[PDB]
Amino acid sequence: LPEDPRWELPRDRLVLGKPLGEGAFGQVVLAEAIGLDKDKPNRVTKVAVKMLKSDATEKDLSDLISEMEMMKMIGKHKNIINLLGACTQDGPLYVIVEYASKGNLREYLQARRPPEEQLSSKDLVSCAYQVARGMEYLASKKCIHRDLAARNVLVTEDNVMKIADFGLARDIHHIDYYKKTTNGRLPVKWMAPEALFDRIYTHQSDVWSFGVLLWEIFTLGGSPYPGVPVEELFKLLKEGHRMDKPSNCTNELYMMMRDCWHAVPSQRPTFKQLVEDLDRIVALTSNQE
Ligand SMILES: CCN1CCN(c2ccc(C(=O)Nc3[nH]nc4cc(-c5cccc(OC)c5)ccc34)cc2)CC1
Repeated sequence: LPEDPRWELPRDRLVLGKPLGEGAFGQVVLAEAIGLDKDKPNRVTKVAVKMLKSDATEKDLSDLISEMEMMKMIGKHKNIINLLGACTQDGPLYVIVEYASKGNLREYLQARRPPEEQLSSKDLVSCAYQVARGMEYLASKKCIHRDLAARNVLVTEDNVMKIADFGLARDIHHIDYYKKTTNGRLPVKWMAPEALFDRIYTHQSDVWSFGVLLWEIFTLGGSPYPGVPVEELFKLLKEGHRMDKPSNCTNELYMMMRDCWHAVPSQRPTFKQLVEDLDRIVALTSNQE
């Protein structure tokens, strides 16, 4: 691998630890990095580190490299998982990124269902706002996520939402529609119809996904279309079926979901608009329940 002084960290500055993400994101571990920022060489920073597996092919390597290079191009934002460094010389590839100590957004929501303090209505809307901001940023940098979902949003120690796994151009025609997530759910249930049927991925189809994620948030981690298999989902979408309004969700926010699921992609809102709408809604939403 060619060295890149912008990002290189000597690998003896890294203390490796336990796995993260239950394999969903490949081999990612928690680590401690000494002197990440060279201004404070004596501080340690908890970071996430992604690396190849033992039984890994040549393209597994090129993919990890592409992922890293992509993250370099995209630049930094508060509501995405940022690149922090790399170990590329004299050993196996390490990609060093921000650590989100509270796991993914689906888990985090579920753990705060009534029987871990319950979330206020304002908290929930604020969660939506942060995810829209990260996506607004990524879209502005010409990045299409293709798998936006609460499982790919990570939460920091300070309850900041970060979009994860935006760096890989995953093998588009090559996707297993029947393959389930780590949780046992079907990723097709987040996909816009034109992405699912015509394999056309855009910022507009990411917005569809965001509507489903919105529905995840206000159901506190609910599973979309529970019990519905792939073939039946296809039929549902061909018919123009839409998920019902969650309880404890305003008509305004349900209308937002429905707009994100506009049958005509050009008519869906942009992440720019969603951020603006969500920003106003936050300021009017009570945190007293
Ligand atoms: C109450 C019980 N809780 C306790 C906390 N716990 C968890 C669970 C999971 C995490 C976690 O995965 N954190 C992560 N932070 N940053 C992360 C980056 C990637 C990542 C992804 C793609 C590409 C990449 O590099 C190129 C990296 C992955 C995972 C990451 C933390 C706490 C759950 C249960």
